[PDB]
Amino acid sequence: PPHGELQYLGQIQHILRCGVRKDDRTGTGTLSVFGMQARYSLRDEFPLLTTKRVFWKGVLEELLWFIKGSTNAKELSSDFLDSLGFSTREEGDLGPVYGFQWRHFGAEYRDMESDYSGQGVDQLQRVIDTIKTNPDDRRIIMCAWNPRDLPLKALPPCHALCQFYVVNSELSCQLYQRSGDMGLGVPFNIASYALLTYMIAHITGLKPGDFIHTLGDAHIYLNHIEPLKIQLQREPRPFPKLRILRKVEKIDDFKAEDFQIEGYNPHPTIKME
Amino acid sequence: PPHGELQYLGQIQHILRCGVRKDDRTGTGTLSVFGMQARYSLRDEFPLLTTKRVFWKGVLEELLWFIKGSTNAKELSSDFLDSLGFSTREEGDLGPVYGFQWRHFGAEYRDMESDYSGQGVDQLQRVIDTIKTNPDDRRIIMCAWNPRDLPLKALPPCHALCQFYVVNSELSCQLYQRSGDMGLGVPFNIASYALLTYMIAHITGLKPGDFIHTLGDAHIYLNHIEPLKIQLQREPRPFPKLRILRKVEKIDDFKAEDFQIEGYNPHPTIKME
Repeated sequence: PPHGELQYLGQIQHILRCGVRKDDRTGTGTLSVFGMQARYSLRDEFPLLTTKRVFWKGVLEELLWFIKGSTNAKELSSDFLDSLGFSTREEGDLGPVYGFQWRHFGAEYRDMESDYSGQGVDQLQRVIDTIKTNPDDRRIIMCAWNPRDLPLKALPPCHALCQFYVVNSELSCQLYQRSGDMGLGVPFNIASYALLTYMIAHITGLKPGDFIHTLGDAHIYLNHIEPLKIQLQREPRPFPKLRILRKVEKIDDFKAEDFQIEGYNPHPTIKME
Repeated sequence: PPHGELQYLGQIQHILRCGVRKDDRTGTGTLSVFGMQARYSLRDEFPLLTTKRVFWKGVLEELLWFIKGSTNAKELSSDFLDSLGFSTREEGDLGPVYGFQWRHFGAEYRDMESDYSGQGVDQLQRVIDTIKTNPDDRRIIMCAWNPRDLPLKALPPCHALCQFYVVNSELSCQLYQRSGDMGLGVPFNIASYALLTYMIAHITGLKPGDFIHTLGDAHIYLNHIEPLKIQLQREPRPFPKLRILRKVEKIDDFKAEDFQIEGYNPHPTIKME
């Protein structure tokens, strides 16, 4: 069949030709198209894009930090409007944001060192438990918020929702994001949610199926246009494979050493602002 | 261009050929495909499907009842697991469900006659106010839940989310539904959300743009297969137009008499179980 990366490349070309000028939050310019979708097979391959080298180590590390439900920024290695707090900012305490919503949804916060077991909804364990109790369920949904929106009394809408789906012993995932930065964020997020799907499939005894990526405001930042035009002239190479190196029981038991990318052979890194 | 209804027809054909057998909640069989998307222009036309006659009066009446935030079933004209309550069931009091979430999101309920002004989040007025204060916003999102899931302490996931989008004086809408009954529900919901978009555009001084319809579990009930095969042999006729008959100021001021479908020329009704 056609290489899955051709979808990404085709969407890039479509925004370049048919996108309309639209400003983002900071009043920076984009070309924008509303509503897009692409399907990447996860069967016997892994959609780490090859037309530029994607920062796989960052993908994997950040996903593990999310799964941990961590609110300590230092734990990551070592859009600055997310502001609040004096000495708390200093410590690297980010407040009740990111994976704190995946694992402790709606739990009253204390500090990043506080022990939140059993506080709030564990959206991720909920999804895994449902896959096990009722694989046919059409409600296998987890949501994630932008920290910026998180007054949260406000009933703020999600930034992204992942719906999982099970048929014939295969697990599929659809990510809906309200906006997608096509040049920087989108290649990263394809790897990240395809990884999440691989991890969930592993622990629930299923095979990965498809990753479907859906966007609302799919945009290209104006200064990404020239690099993206160049990237478009490159020919995708066969996707690599992802290997899980031992049998893992619980989602919290994965560590970066359990994962191996094989046959990854990308074009060179492109630096985008 | 190709008639927009060809997308619907093409999705129907794809589920017939490539859908996999999957059971729904009641253990009734479907053919199912996970992840689909279609774009219907709302510019100078209205996507009331023509390959069977769609119940336009029902579409319009139900949408108005939702916009009213009504929990009185009698107010509609005159999946029975949504159960709870003795004399409350009798009165036609449905509890805090449907448009009660659009207009009074998270408000503690009393009874269907109770006066809830200013209680809970008004998701619909929120969306309209944002279109007016910041048309560029990527957070113009309203959500809707299946009444069945609404313990609601449970932080249950939405059944559907609508994201709105504004560029060049045009309002677009993307509906993401976690599951879509392609034979019965989907033609109805295309009309319903395209109508909602028309109404919102009218009051915010914008022109309708696109309606994008995205699904998670897109399915065909087994007993809809023969009628759908027949419907597929029919040639779409040009979409009709929708006319708003007077200038309307507030979303709550629309009534069924303000709307007129023109040039609607469908194939005959198909009865589907």
